Amino acid sequence: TLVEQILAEFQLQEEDLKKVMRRMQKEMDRGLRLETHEEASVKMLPTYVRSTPEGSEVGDFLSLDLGGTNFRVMLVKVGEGEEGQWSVKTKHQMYSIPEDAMTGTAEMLFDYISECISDFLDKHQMKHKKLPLGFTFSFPVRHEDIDKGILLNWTKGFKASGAEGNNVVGLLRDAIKRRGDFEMDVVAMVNDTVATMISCYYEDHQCEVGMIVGTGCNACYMEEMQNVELVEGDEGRMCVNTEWGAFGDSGELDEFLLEYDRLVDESSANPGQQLYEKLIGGKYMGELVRLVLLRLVDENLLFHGEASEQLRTRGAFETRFVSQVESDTGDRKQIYNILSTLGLRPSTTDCDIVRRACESVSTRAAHMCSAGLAGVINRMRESRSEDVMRITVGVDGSVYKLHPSFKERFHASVRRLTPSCEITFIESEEGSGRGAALVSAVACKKAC
Ligand SMILES: Cc1csc(NC(=O)c2nc(Sc3nncn3C)ccc2Sc2ccc(F)cc2)n1
Ligand SMILES: OC[C@H]1O[C@H](O)[C@H](O)[C@@H](O)[C@@H]1O
Ligand code: NA
Repeated sequence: TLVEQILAEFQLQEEDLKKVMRRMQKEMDRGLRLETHEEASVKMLPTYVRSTPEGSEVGDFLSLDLGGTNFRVMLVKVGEGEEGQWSVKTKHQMYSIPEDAMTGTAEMLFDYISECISDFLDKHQMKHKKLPLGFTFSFPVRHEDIDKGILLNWTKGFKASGAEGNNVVGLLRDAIKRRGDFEMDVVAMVNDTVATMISCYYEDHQCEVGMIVGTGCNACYMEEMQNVELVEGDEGRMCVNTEWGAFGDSGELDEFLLEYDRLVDESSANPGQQLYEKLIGGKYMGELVRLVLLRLVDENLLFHGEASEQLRTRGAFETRFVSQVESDTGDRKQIYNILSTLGLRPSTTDCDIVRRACESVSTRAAHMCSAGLAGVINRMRESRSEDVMRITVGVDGSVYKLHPSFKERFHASVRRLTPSCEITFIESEEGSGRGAALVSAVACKKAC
């Protein structure tokens, strides 16, 4: 109970979720209107991907995915299916980004990318060949069009200098021609939320929302063009990138924030930014548990009040440990091994307490996230006039997919928040690469 009292600070009651949900909805309305879009914590970024596309090129596309710790390059075949296009990933390669490539400059970093792009084409006897390129770029962009937008700021710990405020598709077309080697048509830059959503479209036309819960956390959804005030027009729909990670940056979550959150935030690459994402994202989840653990050792409640050197270092409680702790079957061997690897020697009760600390943090992430998506879905409910709104959500990300109970918890809570909606969840297969291509495919019918 001294332990359980510390942990019970993580609880959220239903009315707390409803409050977060309504505030999210308010913020979303603000980012859409011209008079408030600029100060809005929830950016609601038009993406220029639009409804009833009809008219796709077929064949082969190059997909890049940048936003993970590791950059990826892959080849995707789009072709012709019934009432839409099929797609399949055929070749792939993943590339690490070195400490020096990151902390450098954007043009530096975008060379490293073009390098990897050459590297990849060499290995597949394709360097001669010229294909449309799908770019999945998982960071907030203000788009002018489907193939043009400026990065607003880096998130999830990225930090290349001289990239913020510049045209990303610009930065890439540049560096692909400090190469001469190869030439791609850069037909479409998308967010990873948008890509996952599109990657599920062929199998389910009701998929109108894309969610990521991985390193970072965010969603996009199909919005009515009359509500998209930042894009001229009233006919049809356009996907909006909510960028809901930055919910709380105007102080909307201040009553919920705990000490561990103010610490994670204060020592992050982006102090004061991405507050909501910091409650949920796998970049921050293990760190939260760490701090909760260090709190517990300080009150002398855990490890006899003695912490290891690993435990006292940032980043050392990896999010994947949280998830592995919660897969422990009851014998404590997974917990013991993780803690032992961290230079600790837990007792039976130290183990049980580490488990509970993990559950506390990841259950609050599930619930917080559930209110976000209930916000998006109930907002869209207003513009639908069926008895039950049947909607499909495409989802990706290792927190959602692999944490043993995250998705169950998430599902039940979202359902509780969204009466008269019947929500179907699809886990995306090669969301990023196959969705970037599918959209490239469609934007080709115009820019080719
Ligand atoms: C201006 C512009 C450039 S690309 C673009 N739109 C797309 O590429 C696109 N958009 C949607 S919007 C939507 N409507 N209801 C729900 N969803 C999500 C849906 C699909 C696609 S591609 C596709 C098409 C068919 C298929 F089987 C698989 C992928 N507009
Ligand atoms: O990768 C998931 C998300 O992480 C961060 O929130 C980014 O700002 C966003 O653009 C992306 O969708
Ligand atoms: Na509009």
